[PDB]
Formats: sequence, structure tokens, C-alpha cells
Amino acid sequence: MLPALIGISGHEVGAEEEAAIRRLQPAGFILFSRNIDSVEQVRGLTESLRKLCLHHPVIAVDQEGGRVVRTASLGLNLPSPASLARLGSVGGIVELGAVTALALRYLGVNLNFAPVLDICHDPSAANALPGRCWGDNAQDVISRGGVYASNLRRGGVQSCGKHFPGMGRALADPHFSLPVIGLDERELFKTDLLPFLALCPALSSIMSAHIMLPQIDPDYPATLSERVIRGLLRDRLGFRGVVFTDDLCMGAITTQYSPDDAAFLSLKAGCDLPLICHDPLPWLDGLASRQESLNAYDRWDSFKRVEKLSDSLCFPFPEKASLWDSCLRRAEALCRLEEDGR
Ligand SMILES: [Cl-]
Ligand SMILES: [Cl-]
Ligand SMILES: [Cl-]
Ligand SMILES: [Cl-]
Ligand SMILES: [Cl-]
Ligand SMILES: [Mg+2]
Ligand SMILES: [Mg+2]
Repeated sequence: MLPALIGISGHEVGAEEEAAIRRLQPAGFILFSRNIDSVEQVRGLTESLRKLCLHHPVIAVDQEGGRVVRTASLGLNLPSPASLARLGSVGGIVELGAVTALALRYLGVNLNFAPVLDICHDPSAANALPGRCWGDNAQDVISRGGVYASNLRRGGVQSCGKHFPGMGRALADPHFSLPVIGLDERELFKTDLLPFLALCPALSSIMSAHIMLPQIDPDYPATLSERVIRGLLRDRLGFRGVVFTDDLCMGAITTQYSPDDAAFLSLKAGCDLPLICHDPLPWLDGLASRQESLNAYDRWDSFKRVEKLSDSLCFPFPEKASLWDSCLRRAEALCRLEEDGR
């Protein structure tokens, strides 16, 4: 099993991808809008991915709501987390989790890269994609994100808290290539790290971002730092689940490492499943070869975490048109609940 999630180019698995999957057996896949055109087409894609894998593959997506939604071609839209936070509706948060879980399960998706546990500390901070945050302080994020994660998992879809160690505090720094968090660790555990600690039972996994924590490790970003991942995340935060990396194929991380070297470094640092989202095939064989150079006990530890995640994955609902109709109906009413509250 290749320890990574890889992306898929289109509506069906192509010839190069299928050959690489059979040969290398990636732990799973991440889907984007380019993979999602119709219900029948998506269920066929996820069925193909499961059939090509000996293990039960992670099949993941970023179905957050608002501007991070991958199902527009199906007519399935969802309100943003921030809008449901402004609405103050507790039932609306429950329903976002319940409806997301129901719809992803009908599509054969088994993991959702949510909740975002980043804190929107000031309404003046970075808003590249606005509306992704559940609140402006740790306690509101924990309450709202915890209700969300509970009802996503109640519906059988695995959750992922992101982005460790907390993007709300990350700032540009002309002394570094990547965003930087200069906070002391003690202050971090009182604020941006607190949602990850408080929600460990509700988080199937955690995704780490390519952020510099210079007071902990000034040479490697969090995803590639043994001191951040094994020290801060595993030892002091105590998280025992699967750790994903943010995409290694786009962004400033690519100006310093190619994706194959980056993925290997993240495994060595203690991550379990690096993300190779876009044009992954050139990078996989170098990773599969380098991975035999990892500490065998660390590899065994990571494999048991991935195997535990794999055993918790759910299979798609049996075909039933009225079930999908209810997904659309409930998704639409959820958007209307929010619009009527503005
Ligand atoms: Cl292909
Ligand atoms: Cl459809
Ligand atoms: Cl919004
Ligand atoms: Cl806070
Ligand atoms: Cl844990
Ligand atoms: Mg369509
Ligand atoms: Mg399988």
C-alpha cells in the first residue's frame, strides 16, 4: 500500500491511473469538482476505486459548505460554516453534518476534510476563501465544529480537523517562504491548538498545513517537521489518529520541495498520508522506493493508524433514488434556512 492520497483527473479512472493504482495500491484518493458530474457517474467512479484496491481505500473530498463545495454539478449546494454561525441555529449545524454525511455516503465518499478548526481571530485577516471558519474564538469553534463533526460521523463519514496547528494565526513573513506562526506553544495550547485537543474523540483524522513554527522548528514547516508532528501533535497534543498533509502539488511548498521528496519527508516527520492531489503519477514511484528507507517501527505505527481508519470507512448506500432526492431537498432547505435568517 502506497502511503498517500492521490487525485484523479476526470469522471472515470484513466489508463495511466488504473495501471498505477493496481501496481502501487495507494491508501486512497481525494476528489475535486472535476471528478463530480452526475450521481450515477460519481457512484461509478468510487465503485471503480474500491474495486481497484485490495484494501478499503480512503475516498475523500472537501465538502465544507459555502465556497468549498464539490457537488455543484449535482445541484447540491450547502451554506458556509460562517453563515450558520452567524445564524446561531444549532439545528442548522446538526443538519449540515447530517446532510453532508448522507450525500457523501450515497456517492461512495467515506471521508470529509472537515471541520475547519481554524479560528477567524479578526474580521480583518486573510479571506482568500471567506466563510470557512466556525467562529472567532476557540470555544465557539469547539462548540460549533464539535456539533458538526459529531453528526458527520454519526452518519458514517469520517472527519478531519484542519489545519493543524491553526491557520487563523498564520501570517506572512518577509523572512520566510511559507506562512509563519510566531506564537509561543503555551499560548497556542490556550487558543489555536485548543480545538484540536478538545475534539480528539470527534476527529477521525487531522490535516497539517505547510506552516512554519519557528520557535519549535525553524528549518521545516509543520508537515515536514518531526518536532512539530511527533513532538507537538503526537506527544503533547496526544493525537493518535491519521495525520494528512495539505496538498504537496500546489502552493509555496512546491518552490522548496518536489512532491515525492515532500511526501517522504512528511512520512519521516510522522505524518501518515501525504496528499498528492494534482498530476500525481510522475511522483509515486520515487515515493514507493524511498519508503523502504523509513524506520520499520515508525512505518508499523503509521500503518496501524491507517489500517484503523480503513476499518472504520463506510460503504455507499444501496441505490435508491428517493434517498438522493431527500439529500437535495434537505440541502436546498438548509440554504433557505440561512437565506431567510439574513
Ligand atoms: Cl490516466
Ligand atoms: Cl445527478
Ligand atoms: Cl459566508
Ligand atoms: Cl481563542
Ligand atoms: Cl486521539
Ligand atoms: Mg450533472
Ligand atoms: Mg477495496
